[PDB]
Amino acid sequence: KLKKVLDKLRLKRKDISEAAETVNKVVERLLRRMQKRESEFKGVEQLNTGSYYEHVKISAPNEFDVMFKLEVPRIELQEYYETGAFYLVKFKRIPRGNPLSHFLEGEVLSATKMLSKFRKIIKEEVKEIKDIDVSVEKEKPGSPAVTLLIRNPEEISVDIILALESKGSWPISTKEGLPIQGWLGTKVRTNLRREPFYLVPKNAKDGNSFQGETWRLSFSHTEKYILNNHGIEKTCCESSGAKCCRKECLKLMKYLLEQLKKEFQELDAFCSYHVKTAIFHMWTQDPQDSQWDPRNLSSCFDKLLAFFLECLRTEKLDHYFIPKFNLFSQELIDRKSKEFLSKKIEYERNNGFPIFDK
Amino acid sequence: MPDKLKKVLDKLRLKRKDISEAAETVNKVVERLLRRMQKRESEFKGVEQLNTGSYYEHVKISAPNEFDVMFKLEVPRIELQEYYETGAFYLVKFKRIPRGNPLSHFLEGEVLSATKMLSKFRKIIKEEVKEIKDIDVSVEKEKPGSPAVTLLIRNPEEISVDIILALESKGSWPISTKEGLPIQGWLGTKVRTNLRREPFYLVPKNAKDGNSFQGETWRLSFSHTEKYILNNHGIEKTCCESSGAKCCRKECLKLMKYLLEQLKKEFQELDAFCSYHVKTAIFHMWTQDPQDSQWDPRNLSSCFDKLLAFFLECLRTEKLDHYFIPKFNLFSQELIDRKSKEFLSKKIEYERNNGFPIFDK
DNA sequence: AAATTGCCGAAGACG
DNA sequence: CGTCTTCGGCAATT
DNA sequence: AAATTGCCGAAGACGAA
DNA sequence: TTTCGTCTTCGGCAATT
Ligand SMILES: [Zn+2]
Ligand SMILES: [Zn+2]
Repeated sequence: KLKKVLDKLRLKRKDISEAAETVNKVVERLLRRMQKRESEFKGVEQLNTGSYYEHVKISAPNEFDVMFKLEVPRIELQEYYETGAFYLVKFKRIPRGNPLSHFLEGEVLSATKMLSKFRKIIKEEVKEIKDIDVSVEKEKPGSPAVTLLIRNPEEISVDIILALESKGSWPISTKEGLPIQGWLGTKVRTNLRREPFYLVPKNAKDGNSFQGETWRLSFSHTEKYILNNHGIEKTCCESSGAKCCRKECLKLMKYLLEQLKKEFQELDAFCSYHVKTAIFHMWTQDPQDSQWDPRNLSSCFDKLLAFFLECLRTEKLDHYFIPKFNLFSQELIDRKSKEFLSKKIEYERNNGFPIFDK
Repeated sequence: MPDKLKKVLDKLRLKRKDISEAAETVNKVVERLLRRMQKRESEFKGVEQLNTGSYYEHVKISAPNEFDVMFKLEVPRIELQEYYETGAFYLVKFKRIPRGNPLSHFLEGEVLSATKMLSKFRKIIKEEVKEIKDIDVSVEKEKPGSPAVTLLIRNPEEISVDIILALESKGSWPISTKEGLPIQGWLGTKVRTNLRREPFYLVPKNAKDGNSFQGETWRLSFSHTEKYILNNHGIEKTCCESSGAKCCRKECLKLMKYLLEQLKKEFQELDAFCSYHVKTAIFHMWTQDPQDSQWDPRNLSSCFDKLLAFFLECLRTEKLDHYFIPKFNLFSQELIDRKSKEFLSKKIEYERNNGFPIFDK
């Protein structure tokens, strides 16, 4: 039953091959143009992130996320006051010249000014691409990305994400996040927290104070690693180990939310990251690979469903990396909307998931 | 018995006071030697340090009185030539220009002389040790088969420090290792692949039995990989971590090392055997029995017994494959006479059959 | 660049 | 069995 | 130095017993 | 049936030229 849904969601190699060929061509051209053109972004490097690169993209390979990350030495973060997720970026005392000086709006780094120049560079190179049908999508509120729309002829979206990279210890709001000690272990946690951290523009258009200078933490790199290294046993899903159903449960939950969001505008405020965050908590709660045996896919999916519903009921879904940041706060999603989603999930759960049959 | 093995482990356990005092002195001497070699105008200026062996693996028993340290020198653009299909032994040649590389005076042909390099390495170390006035330390006379310059420190307690000369190469490992490191069902394929992307090391064979190419033969060293495995030894990521379960893998290795050490002290016919034979055997046993549950501390006696049984079968069949170089038989007739292996079998059998009287000190 | 700095896991020491 | 402590390893940073 | 090279893990494609 | 084994391609990483 769920097995057939998973077969339907599984990507086809031909599609993957055709999509990746084009995406890689465009992205490499844009990355290299950025690295060579005289600008503040000369030093960008690429990190592929998101569902496709985590092997959990469903149905079609038509969405690609790519970070163009820029190391920014000697920064000092100022927490956007209550929120452990949002920050203003200031600079420690400079030796002989900050090359991001043109982007300073006060003492603070302007995400809006940096993004405008970044966007300008991408657009000017995209105009020169004559061998692929690609355009830059008009800027969207709340997005840290320059989005490309490719017609291959099939529609493919590529989010080029501007990120600042900082190699120091992670912000203190993350100190009690990443609770993987009983699952992936303390060596893994310590190693993950020695990798850099990333800030991307919040880019909200709400007109709130500091809107052009507010940055958001991103842990897409850590999430990617975890998805590829997700078992308590080192051999989980490897060629000399046992397959688990962890990723399959995530695919199913994303599909459920995707189908619901398709026909209910009441669910605009919900997104796949809510589901991803929920399953990370579930992987922490149930760390043993044997709790994710393929033979128990049905019960595993139901357990995840129950957990998500309880998050909705209690209006609490802690960010996995920033515990004090509630993705289900009233301020973020109205109490009315969570109740709506609960009802819908409860329906599908109690009626054999009809929405899975399109 | 369970009681005796527990008491033996208690006795073998190092004391923190002893550790602190030994490390303090060792660290001072090694740092001084490393900096001297890096600061001076010598062929060895780029050396970097890697601590290895039992102490740094947390399996040194009884006293913190033996320290191994590699001074590793990167050698870009070399070509290896396997010496007599041994798989463990190599001649080293240089690819090309600029021919203003160091080590040019170490060539005995197009072939890098281990003996010439080791002599200069030893000469530099000896000169600096002569200037050490705050610690009682001397350089031990060269020993056959050693890749190390050995220091003897009196702290006042005797401490030996092996300073090992190693060449570092960052390319893929020699082909003789291709089917070695059989950890795929235990530590896994990502771990194996990542470990085989670390550099490989060559150290002087430094034999003195007069064979051809004696001064130019190098042998592969996997001490860095072994150290990693010892600190990362569980099928579960949480093995022996603060939020995981303690296993008895290292404790079994301690017991077997102690057994061999005690037998070696009273029987000189066991001269051919060494702790590496024990280490190699247990790496195989960890591959054979990969589950952390197969190394539960409550089953210490049975775990030690299975390792003994496995070692005895290696002895009987005269075959103990190098864990990293499968075709290299540590228990071959050429390396260890048949009579010596039969003698050790009888002794281990006797100890096992009698509940380890030799452990009664 | 050398070498100080910060962190935290491993395992001995201590209620 | 828990919690404290010190040594070691790694790399960001000055 | 920027970018080719080489490896091999993850997982899709597919025939077999 | 479900699922090995085999073959395959795409991507991550870094040593190298
Ligand atoms: Zn798995
Ligand atoms: Zn363990």
